[PDB]
Amino acid sequence: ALTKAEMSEYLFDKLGLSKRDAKELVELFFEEIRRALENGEQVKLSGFGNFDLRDKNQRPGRNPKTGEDIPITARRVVTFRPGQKLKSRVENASPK
DNA sequence: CCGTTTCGCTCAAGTTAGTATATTAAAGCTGAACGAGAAACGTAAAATGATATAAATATCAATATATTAAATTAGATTTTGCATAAAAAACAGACTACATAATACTGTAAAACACAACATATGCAGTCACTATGCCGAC
Repeated sequence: ALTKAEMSEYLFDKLGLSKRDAKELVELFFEEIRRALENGEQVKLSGFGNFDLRDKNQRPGRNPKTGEDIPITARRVVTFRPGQKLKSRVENASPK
């Protein structure tokens, strides 16, 4: 699974950047995104998708195991709407 | 109310009162002509907002249980900063050998011009005409 380690190694042998700046950019990359989502700002990444923020209202829930109905408290979760460009590059994919 | 004469003013020509600099040396000011990189603009193309509805898929609480990416070490090793020193090649420090200019000295033709008797065209020496109104005389 693609992770920080692999991403840093990529920019290393690709852009020719030191492992220091590379490992730092990968962190600041996702960091800046979270700082925009926590503030309430939308993240529109062209050719990749969008990170929306929808405020859900308290709706009825329960205990999947037993079956005790427990109301799910309202909260602001983050969503991800994959663009049409990325989708087309994942349509004929194959789990590996 | 008006006119006439004195007085406040400025122009014009004498009679006095006051202060004193030139080159070096090195800048400093400012009108005008000279020479690139980065971002705001803009038309055009690509991705996305627009739009809605029954059916399909994701939304998620509360907890047991197998799975796994990956920071956290912890020991292994290429990688990296830094000289040390000798084999090997560069290159002044010598020197005779060799071909080459500045110079030493003899050998010979000829440039460059005074000196002197003639030869004679040409400029200078001496006099009259060419070319056209003065001066003098009348109108």
